[PDB]
Amino acid sequence: RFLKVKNWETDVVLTDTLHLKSTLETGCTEHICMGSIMLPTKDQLFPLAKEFLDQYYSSIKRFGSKAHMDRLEEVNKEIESTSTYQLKDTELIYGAKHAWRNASRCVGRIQWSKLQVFDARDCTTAHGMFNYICNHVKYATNKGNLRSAITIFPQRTDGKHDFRVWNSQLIRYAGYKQPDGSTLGDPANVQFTEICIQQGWKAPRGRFDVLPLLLQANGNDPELFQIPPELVLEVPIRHPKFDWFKDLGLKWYGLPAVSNMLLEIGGLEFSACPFSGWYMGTEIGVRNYCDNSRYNILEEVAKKMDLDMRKTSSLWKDQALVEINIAVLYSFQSDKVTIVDHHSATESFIKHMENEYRCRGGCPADWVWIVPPMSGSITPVFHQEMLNYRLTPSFEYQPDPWNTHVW
Amino acid sequence: RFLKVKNWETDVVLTDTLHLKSTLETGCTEHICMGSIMLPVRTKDQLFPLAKEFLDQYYSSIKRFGSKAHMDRLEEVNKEIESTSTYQLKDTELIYGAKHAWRNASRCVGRIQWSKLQVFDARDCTTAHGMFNYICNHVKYATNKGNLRSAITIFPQRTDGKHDFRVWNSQLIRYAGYKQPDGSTLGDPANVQFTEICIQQGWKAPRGRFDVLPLLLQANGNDPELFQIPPELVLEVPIRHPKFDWFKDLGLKWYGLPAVSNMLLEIGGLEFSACPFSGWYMGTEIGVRNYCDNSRYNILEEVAKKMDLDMRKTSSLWKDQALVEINIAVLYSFQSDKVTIVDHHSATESFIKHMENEYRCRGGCPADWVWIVPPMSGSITPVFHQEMLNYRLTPSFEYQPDPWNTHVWKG
Ligand code: HEM
Ligand code: HEM
Ligand SMILES: CNCCN(C)c1cncc(CCc2cc(C)cc(N)n2)c1
Ligand SMILES: CNCCN(C)c1cncc(CCc2cc(C)cc(N)n2)c1
Ligand SMILES: C[C@H](O)[C@H](O)[C@H]1CNc2nc(N)[nH]c(=O)c2N1
Ligand SMILES: C[C@H](O)[C@H](O)[C@H]1CNc2nc(N)[nH]c(=O)c2N1
Ligand SMILES: [Zn+2]
Repeated sequence: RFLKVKNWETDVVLTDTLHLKSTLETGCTEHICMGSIMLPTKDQLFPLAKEFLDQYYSSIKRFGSKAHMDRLEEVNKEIESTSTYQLKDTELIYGAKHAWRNASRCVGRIQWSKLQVFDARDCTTAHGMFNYICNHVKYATNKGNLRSAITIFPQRTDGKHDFRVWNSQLIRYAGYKQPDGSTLGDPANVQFTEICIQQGWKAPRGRFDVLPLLLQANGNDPELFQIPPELVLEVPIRHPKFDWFKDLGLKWYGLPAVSNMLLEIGGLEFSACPFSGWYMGTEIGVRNYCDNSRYNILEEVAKKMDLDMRKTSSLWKDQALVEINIAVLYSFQSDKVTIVDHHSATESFIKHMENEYRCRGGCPADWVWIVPPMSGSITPVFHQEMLNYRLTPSFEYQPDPWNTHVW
Repeated sequence: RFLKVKNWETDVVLTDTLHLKSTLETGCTEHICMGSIMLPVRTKDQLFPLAKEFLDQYYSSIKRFGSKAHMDRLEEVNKEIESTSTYQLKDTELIYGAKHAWRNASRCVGRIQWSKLQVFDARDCTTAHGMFNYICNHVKYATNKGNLRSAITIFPQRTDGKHDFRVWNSQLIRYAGYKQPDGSTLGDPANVQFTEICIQQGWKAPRGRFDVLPLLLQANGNDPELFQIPPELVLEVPIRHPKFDWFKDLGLKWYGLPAVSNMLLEIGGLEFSACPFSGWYMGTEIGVRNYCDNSRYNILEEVAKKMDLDMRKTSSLWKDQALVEINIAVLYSFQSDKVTIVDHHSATESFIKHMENEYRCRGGCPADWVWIVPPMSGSITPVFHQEMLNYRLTPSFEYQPDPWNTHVWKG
C-alpha cells in the first residue's frame, strides 16, 4: 500500500504515498494490465467540490480555517440552489495548473507551475471564442520564445450547451484523399478536413494547409474561423549537413496546442480549454514525419542519403530517423523557436519526478507515453520505474463533437 | 468477456478471450498500473488443481480431452500426489510444458519460434558435476557452430525447497565485472557481485574486459561448485563496423549464445528452479543495452568521439547517431561470422504476425508492451503502435530470488 519505484540505472528508490489519493479507474485489474491501451448531480458534485477545495486550502496553508469552512459552506449553498457552482479565479488557476501537474502522460511537467491561465468564462459566442484563441496563440507564441498557456471557456451546464473547439489542436495541417488513392497532407486529419469543407471551408488542397478553427459556443452549431496567418509561426525544415534536405519542402508549426480535451476541476467540467507549451523534437521528427500513417517520409530521406534499403539490418530506417530529428532540432533552434530534445526533456522529467516525490509524495507517470519514440534506453526515463494513477484536477479525453452534436 | 486491442497504425482490431484463463496477479489494480515495475514448499492442497488444470490443457492440445488416457492420468497423478506429496511429469508433458512457458512469456518478442524448442530432460541429474556436463551439451547443441538452435535443459524439480537445483549464474555465458579501488569498473558492471562470489569460491580471475565467467552450479541443495565452460564451446564475435575501420580497435566482442539461467519454470504446479534456456540475440540487446547503458559497457562517448560528432550539446543527437552505428556494427559482425542474429525491425514484424496468428488460433497473446518495444527506434517498429494486453498464463517462466541470498551454506 506504500509503493516503491526503482531507477535501474542509478539504483535510486523512491516511495510513493500520493497514489492513495487516487480516484478514477486505470483500466487495469489484478488479472490484466491495460497499460498499453491508448483509450481505456448535486449528490455527485459536492464531495468533488469539497475534495478539491480541501486540497486548494491545504495548498495555501489554510486548511480547516474559517475561510476554508466559509468557502465550503458557500459552495454547498450554491450547488443546492443552482445545481452547480462557480470557481474563484484563484481556484481556477490552481486547478488548471494541477491538471497539468497530474497529467501522467506528459514529460514536460517540470514546467507545471509556470502556466498562463486565460479566464474566458465570460465568452458567449464563437466569435468571442475566436478572439480569445487568437490572443492565446499570439501570447503563447511570443515571436518564437514560447510560453505555456491555457484558455478556459465556460464550464458545462446541462450538457446541451457545451463550448467545444472541434479541432484536435489549434494548429494542424489538412489531409485530403486523392483520386490517386494516396493521401495529400496530414493523413491524421482527413475526416476533420472533410467536416471543414462540409461546413464551407474553401480548401487550398495543399500539403501543409493550416486548418480553420471550428468553434462551438453554448451548445450552438459550430462556426468556421481562420487564424490570422501572421499569428501562425512555422519553421521550414533544413539539415545542417545535408543541403538537399530543404528540397523535401518540409515545415512544421511552432505551437503545439491541444484543443480537444476536457478539464475537470472540483467536479466542474471545462469541455473547451485549449492549452499549449512547446514541442519536444521527436514529436515532429519521429511521429509526425516518420509514422507510417502520418507524413511517412523515411524512404524518401533514406534514398536521398543513398542508404542500402535492401535489408532491414542495414538499419537505414534508424539512420534516416536520426538525421530527420537532427534537422528538426536544428531548424527550430536556427529560427529561435523554442524546442526541447528528448535527452534534455527526459532528464528534466527525472528531476521533476524526484522533486515531486520529495515534496508531494509521488508523481503519476505513464511510462508507455513518457519514454520517447526513439533512442528509448539512452534516455533516463527508460530505466525509471513509474506508477500510473489518476489524480484530479485532470485533463480527460472526450468524444469528438461531430458524433455528439445534434445539429 | 471480450477485450479488444487496436493497432493505431493499421486500425486492425483483435479480440482477446484467452485472458479468461489468466491466473496469477499482475501487480496492477483498478487504482494503479504497475506496468513499468520490473519485479512485481507447496501443499498437496494447492497442487492437484494445478496439476489438473495443466493436464486438461495438455490433453486438449493433443485432442484427447475426456479420454480414458486423460482420466487414467488424472487418477495416476492424484494418487501420486496423495502418496508422495508431488508427482512426475511424462516426457511429453514436460516438453509441452516448456514450450508453453515460452509461448506464454509476455516479455518475449521472439515467441514466433516457440514451437521450435529442443528440450533436454535432465531430471536424472544428481550432482553439480552432472549439471556441468548437461550444460556443456546444451551449449554445444544450441551453438551449432553459429547456426543457433533454441534449447532448454530441465533439472530436477523442487521438493521441500531444501534440495533445490540452481544455476547461480544469471546467464550461462556472461563476462566478469571487477570493481577497482578507484571506483572504476573493468568488464561488465552488471556482473560485479556475481564475479566477486566466483572469486570468493576459488575462481582465478584473469581480470580483463571480456572474461567468460565460470559456472556456479548447485545440485540437490548442496553448496554450489565452480566449473569452467570449455573455451572451445564458447562462441564469440569480434565487433567491427562495415565502414568505420577504427571500430575494431575499440576491442569489443560479444558471445553468440544468450542463455537465461536464473529463472524458474512452473508446469502443473511443479517448480523447476534450474532450467537454463537459450535462443539467439536480437541486435539491440547487445548494441543498445549491453554496450550503451550507462550502467554497462557505456561506450557511447568513445564511439561518438571517434565519429567526431558534436558532443557539446545533446541537441546534436550525437548519442542517437553513435547508437545507430554501434547497432549496425553488431548486426554486421554477427552476419559476417554467420552467427544467428535478428534485427529489431525483423523481430518486431515477425512478432506482430505471431501475435495476430495467436489471437486467431488461440484467442489471444499476452504481451508486455514495456518489454516488447525495442530500446531504440521504438515507433518505427510495428509493436510500438500495437495495443497489448498483459496477463499471466501457466506454464510460465518466473523470477526467483538470487540463490546467494537464500542458500543455507553447508560449508
Ligand atoms: C511546455 C512544454 C511541454 C512539453 C515539452 C510537453 C511534452 C509532451 C509530450 C512529448 C507529450 C506526448 C504527446 C504525444 O506523444 O502526443 C505530452 C502529452 C501531454 N501533455 Fe505535455 N508538454 C508540454 C506542455 C504541456 C502543457 C502546458 C500542458 C497543459 C496545461 C500539457 C498537458 C499534456 C497532456 C494532458 C498530455 C497527454 C496528451 C494525450 O493524452 O493525448 N503539456 N506532453
Ligand atoms: C530464439 C530467439 C529469441 C529471441 C530473438 C528472443 C528475444 C527476447 C528479447 C529481446 C527479450 C528481452 C531481453 C531483455 O531485454 O533482457 C526476451 C526476453 C525473454 N525471453 Fe525471449 N528470445 C528468444 C528465445 C527465447 C526462448 C528459447 C525462451 C524460453 C524457452 C525465451 C523466453 C524469454 C523470457 C522468459 C523472457 C523474459 C526475461 C526476463 O523477464 O528477464 N526466449 N526475449
Ligand atoms: C494519440 N495522438 C495523436 C494526436 N496527437 C499527435 C496528439 C495527441 N495529444 C497531444 C498532442 C500534442 C502533445 C503536446 C502538447 C503540448 C501542450 C506540448 C507538447 N510538446 N506536446 C498531439
Ligand atoms: C534485468 N535485466 C538485465 C538482465 N539481462 C541482461 C537479461 C535479462 N533477461 C534476459 C536476458 C537475455 C534475454 C534473451 C534470452 C533468450 C533466450 C534469447 C534472447 N534473444 N534474449 C538478459
Ligand atoms: C523501469 C523499466 O521497466 C525497465 O527499464 C525495463 C523497461 N523495458 C525493458 N525492456 C526490455 N526488453 N528489457 C529491459 O530490461 C527493460 N527494462
Ligand atoms: C499502442 C500504444 O499505446 C501507442 O502506440 C502509444 C505508445 N506510446 C505513445 N507515447 C506518446 N508519447 N504518444 C503516443 O501517441 C503514444 N502511442
Ligand atoms: Zn497495468
